[PDB]
Amino acid sequence: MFRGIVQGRGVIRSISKSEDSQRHGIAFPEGMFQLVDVDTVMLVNGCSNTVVRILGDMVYFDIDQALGTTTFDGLKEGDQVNLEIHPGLTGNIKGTALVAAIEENDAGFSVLIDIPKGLAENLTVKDDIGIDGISLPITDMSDSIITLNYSRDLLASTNIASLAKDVKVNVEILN
Ligand SMILES: Cc1cc2nc3c(=O)[nH]c(=O)nc-3n(C[C@H](O)[C@H](O)[C@H](O)CO)c2cc1C
Repeated sequence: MFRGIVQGRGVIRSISKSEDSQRHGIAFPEGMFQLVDVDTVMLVNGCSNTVVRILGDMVYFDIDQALGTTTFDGLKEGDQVNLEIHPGLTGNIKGTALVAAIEENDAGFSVLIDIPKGLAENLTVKDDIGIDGISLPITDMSDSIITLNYSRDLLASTNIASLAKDVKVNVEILN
């Protein structure tokens, strides 16, 4: 099982799209490409993907089975991704959700996400949830909008700098 603790972030460098899937070539951060190889199953934005090819710090994943309930087909070259290598999150993304709002501040970012009933209707505060590979506790909830707090230090190792109103994220429902 995964911790939902992002070890570092990669940058999508290449994306070859074909009729069935898309081959994403992700440039990994120093130290992470040495910990994986072909057949390695890891978490990219919290989604279980299998390394299909690797050369230096360029890691490739064929993204297909996940294309329909994930955010991958909407990412482009240059985008940052959260990365986690195995040793809680299973890596099976339930679906996609949008950032309803986001309030930055000294401490960190209070991000509001509108969770559709299609993903889960039985959410309670204090529960954990995975957003793009980051496991966080639901600090607050009102109907379908949940509130999660992001520590500012995350900007150094995660993709969170891309969160804005209406930005789509991978959601994994826990427990
Ligand atoms: C071991 C394992 C490997 C997987 N590899 C891929 C993959 O290479 N490409 C993909 O699109 N989906 C893959 N999936 C499915 C995806 O990670 C995710 O769980 C769901 O597709 C989200 O709807 C994999 C799932 C597991 C359990």
